[PDB]
Amino acid sequence: QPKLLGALPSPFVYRVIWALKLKAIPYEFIEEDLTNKSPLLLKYNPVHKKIPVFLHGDKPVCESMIIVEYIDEVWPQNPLLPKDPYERALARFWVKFAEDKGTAVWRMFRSKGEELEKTMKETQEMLQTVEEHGIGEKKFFGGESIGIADIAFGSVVYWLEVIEEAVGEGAVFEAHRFPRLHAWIKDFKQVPVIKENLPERDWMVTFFKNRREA
Amino acid sequence: QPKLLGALPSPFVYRVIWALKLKAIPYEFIEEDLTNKSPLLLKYNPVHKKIPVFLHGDKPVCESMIIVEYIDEVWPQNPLLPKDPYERALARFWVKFAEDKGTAVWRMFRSKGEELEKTMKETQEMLQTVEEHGIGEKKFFGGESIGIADIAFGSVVYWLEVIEEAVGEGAVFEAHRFPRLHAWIKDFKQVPVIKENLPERDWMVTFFKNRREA
Ligand SMILES: N[C@@H](CCC(=O)N[C@@H](CS)C(=O)NCC(=O)O)C(=O)O
Ligand SMILES: N[C@@H](CCC(=O)N[C@@H](CS)C(=O)NCC(=O)O)C(=O)O
Repeated sequence: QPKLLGALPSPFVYRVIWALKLKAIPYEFIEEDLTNKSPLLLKYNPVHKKIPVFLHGDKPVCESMIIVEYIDEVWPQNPLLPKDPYERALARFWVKFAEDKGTAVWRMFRSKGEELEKTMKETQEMLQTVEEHGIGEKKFFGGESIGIADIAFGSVVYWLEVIEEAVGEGAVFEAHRFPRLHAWIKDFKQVPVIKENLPERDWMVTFFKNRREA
Repeated sequence: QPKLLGALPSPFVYRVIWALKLKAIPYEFIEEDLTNKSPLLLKYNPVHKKIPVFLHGDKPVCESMIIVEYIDEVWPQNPLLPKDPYERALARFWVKFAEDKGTAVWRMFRSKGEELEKTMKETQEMLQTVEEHGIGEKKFFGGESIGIADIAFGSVVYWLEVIEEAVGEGAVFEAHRFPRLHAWIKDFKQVPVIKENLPERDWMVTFFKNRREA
């Protein structure tokens, strides 16, 4: 049975959890303490020593969207990728976008003064971009159903909502400024399997709140 | 006939050129001046407004390794990806690695003091990592033949060799310190189609040299 090494609040782990849950693939979750990384983690992710690590058979697969693509080839049911190659490239483009531009959300969490200033601005340009170019008339990035880009961005934007509250004056992701994006994240959290596997906002705010004060 | 928008010295364009050449796919190269970006570029890459842009039919495909994956699905001859899904994830892992860690090479080019200091150190840890974990006993990342990770890293490391000379005291990518990597880049440049489509080092050194002084 496949193994997922990770830890609860990680956006990168929930990407993998969602893909596993969406495909109703059975797995064992291996709780990892990063201040005390198990020998398993150090053996199977020697390059980055990060989680998630996905252990299928004895082979390890490491970066989270890499794992989602792996999971998707090996377990084709409930496709996270379109069949057309242009649509597939489009889906990958927005995953890549989420990974690169989404780093602003995570710098935000640790930023303070003018540094916090800039990442909030950068976070805002990311959203403006997606809001105008990213999500078409279709309900999800993936069409009528959740795709890899929904996974990738869904973790960026939901964690952003929470990181915002944890920082305080976060006038960043405002629903009336970015209505199409808020409609999309609202629908994404509304999907039964995402709904069932979605960390409760309040708990996370406090968690990242008490984490930021330190 | 497919269109490739780009400009000569760009590592990201040569990724696409190599994939096109390796598959003997015919295309038109559209020279782009980035200080004066054509309306075509602004229309088909509104999100980043960067090159390369690959125009197949009327559809644009934008980030360079995204384009290589597109080219590879649409033109399956001379496969750049393995058939096994684990090997495929492995190949993607090292592409992703090249893209993330390779940014050190490109910060180097613009760095000066302690800033240059750090990126040279970071560049060195990237190489140490690949040198020990990246390339197995097999000749290429892709096995007996060039794969996507060879493409991705091949552009990082060759441009690094050149950027090194352009900066001066670059004691970074030393052949005796990283012999397995030097064997690999040596073999990569030795491949007939890469050899034929490889910017001449001397010209590029000067180009990046005169570019750095400014
Ligand atoms: N898989 C993620 C990276 C995941 C990641 O960065 N995880 C952190 C915590 S969420 C970690 O495991 N270790 C952080 C460290 O030790 O530097 C990706 O797509 O790049
Ligand atoms: N496709 C590349 C990015 C290519 C890129 O950054 N190109 C630069 C020059 S090599 C550009 O077109 N524009 C730079 C700018 O205008 O900011 C990728 O894989 O991210």
